[PDB]
Amino acid sequence: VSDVPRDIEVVAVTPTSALISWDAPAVTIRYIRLTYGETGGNSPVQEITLPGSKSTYTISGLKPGTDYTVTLYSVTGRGDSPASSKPASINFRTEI
Amino acid sequence: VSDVPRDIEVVAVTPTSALISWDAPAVTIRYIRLTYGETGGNSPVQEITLPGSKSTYTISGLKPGTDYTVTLYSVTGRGPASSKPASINFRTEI
Repeated sequence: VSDVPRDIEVVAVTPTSALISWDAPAVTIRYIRLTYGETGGNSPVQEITLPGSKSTYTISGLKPGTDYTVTLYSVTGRGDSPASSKPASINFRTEI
Repeated sequence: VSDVPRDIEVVAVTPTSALISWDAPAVTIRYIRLTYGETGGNSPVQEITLPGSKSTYTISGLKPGTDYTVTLYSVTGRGPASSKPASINFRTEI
């Protein structure tokens, strides 16, 4: 059960960015769906689809001293409505 | 579920410490059990029990440029019941 990206980690952080990392699950994935936004912020979450082979991503264009939630989904299916894993997320704050 | 600590966060990190934060669950709890250790490792894993009302904790005495895992779970009741754990991984600065 559950083959979401594994060990999501906040590797490093700056006032405007964050290096996030993870290990791909056991099942083959077509791509990683990554979303992020201010924690508890009633504003549109930024989403980014990455090559399933990626194990890192640097989020940029963020506000300093801000709390953000990053969420990853493994997309294993094909089509415009592909099969997806349950969500996996972590929170962090950018430097001031 | 409703007993699990909310939005566990790595607020700030240094070469040997990390400020961890989270929101208290909506339900009444007695303690917060926080365990941390090097991610994937044979190094000892230390556990601390915190008052259920504490919402932050600073882990110190860590090694620079190292991957650590922190798991949190709440304890409710007398003598008790535990929530499923929640965790996050971070790396200390180099």
